[PDB]
Amino acid sequence: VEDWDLVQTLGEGAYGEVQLAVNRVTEEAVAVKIVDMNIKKEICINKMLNHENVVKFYGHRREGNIQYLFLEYCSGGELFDRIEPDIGMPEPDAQRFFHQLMAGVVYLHGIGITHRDIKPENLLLDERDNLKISDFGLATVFRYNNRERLLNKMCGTLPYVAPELLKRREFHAEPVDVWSCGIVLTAMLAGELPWDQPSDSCQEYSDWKEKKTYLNPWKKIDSAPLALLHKILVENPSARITIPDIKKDRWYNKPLK
Ligand SMILES: CN(C)CC(C)(C)COc1ccc2[nH]c(-c3cc(NC(=O)c4cnn(Cc5ccccc5)c4)c[nH]c3=O)cc2c1
Repeated sequence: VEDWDLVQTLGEGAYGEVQLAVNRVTEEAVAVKIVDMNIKKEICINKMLNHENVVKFYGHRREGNIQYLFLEYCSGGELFDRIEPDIGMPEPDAQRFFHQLMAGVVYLHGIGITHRDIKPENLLLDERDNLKISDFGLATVFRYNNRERLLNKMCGTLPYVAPELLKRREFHAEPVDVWSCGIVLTAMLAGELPWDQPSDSCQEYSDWKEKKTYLNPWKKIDSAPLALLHKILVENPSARITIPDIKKDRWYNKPLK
C-alpha cells in the first residue's frame, strides 16, 4: 500500500512538475509536486492548513536534492480553463466559485496567512467542481500572536496585484488578497483581464477610475456583480471593501440560475 504509480503529468512549474500518482493497492490518487531542493516555508505553511477550499497537504519526503510534496488531487484542473476567452462563464458558476474562493480566503486570513498570488491558474476544481486554493509558495504570515505585521516585499502576478503594492513601501496583507479576488471575478465574468497592471501608466486602469464602464471588460458584466467590483477594485486599500462586507453584497446574496 506504500507504493504509487506516477501516471500522468499535471503541471510544469518553475522549480518542478506535478504528477498524478495512484496507489497500487487502493487506487487512491494524489498529486505529487517534485522540486530540486521558500520551500521550507511552503511546507511549513501547508502543515497548518485544513479546509475544504484549500488543497490538502498529505506530507513530504527529503530524498537528498529532490523534495516531494503530496497534495490533494483535483481532477477538475484549473479554474483558468473554465474561463472562455472574451466571454467568461455563466454567472451562476462564477458566483459559486467566488463564494468558495471567499470561504478559502476567510479561512487563511483567520489563521493569519496571506496567499499573495491568487489567480485562476492557482484555483483548482475537484471532481464535484469545488474550488480549492493551491500553491502556497508565495504565502506568508501576516498575523502572529494577534499582532499584524505589514508587508513590504512585492510578490504576485502583475495583472492581479493591488495598486498599493506598486506604490507604497508597506501595506496591509488582507486588502491585497481581496483585490486579486476581484480581478478573478472580473475574469470569470468577462473572459479577460482589465489591465496589465494597476498603474496610471495603463490607460485601462485610468479609465476604470474615471468610471468608464461602457468600455470592456466592464460592459460585458451585469450591473449587480459590477457594483460589487466597484467596491473591491478601489485604489485606496483603506476604503476597499472587506470580506465581511462582501458577504453582505447584493449580488453575492442573489439566488442564481
Ligand atoms: C493544461 N491542461 C489542459 C492539461 C491537463 C493535464 C488536462 C491539466 O488538467 C489538470 C487536471 C487536474 C489537475 N490537478 C492539478 C493539481 C495541481 C496541484 N498543484 C499544486 O498544489 C501546486 C503547489 N505549488 N504549485 C506550483 C508549482 C509546481 C511545480 C513546481 C513549483 C511550483 C502547484 C495540486 N493538485 C492537483 O491536482 C493540476 C491539474 C491539471
